[PDB]
Amino acid sequence: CDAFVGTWKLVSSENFDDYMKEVGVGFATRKVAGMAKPNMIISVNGDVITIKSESTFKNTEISFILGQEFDEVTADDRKVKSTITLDGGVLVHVQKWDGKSTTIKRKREDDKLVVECVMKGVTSTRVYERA
Repeated sequence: CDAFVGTWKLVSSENFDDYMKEVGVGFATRKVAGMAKPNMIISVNGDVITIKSESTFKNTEISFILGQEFDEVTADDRKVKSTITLDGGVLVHVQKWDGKSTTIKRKREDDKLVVECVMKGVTSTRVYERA
């Protein structure tokens, strides 16, 4: 996961409002969350990977071991069960709650970190560059 390690800044966001709609995020949270230009800080210490997001909307931090389910309270306040695995270089993060599931994929592409958020038929692409 060393290629992911670093401080990253959001530079573009496509279809994020529609992704959040599909997830079930309410109007006011969608509007405020949609404006944010977060920094994502990724670090590794042994088997533990930490992903921190710092933004004007709200700060989050998750630490996890690959393949091992954990509790996550998301920025939009869902209480989800999360599992993150590595699939041929891509971090695959599945969140489950209320009989629903969404998948967030994080991958390195050129000098960018590309985040693909999928909820049923709706995909949002968020691109980060090194801070």
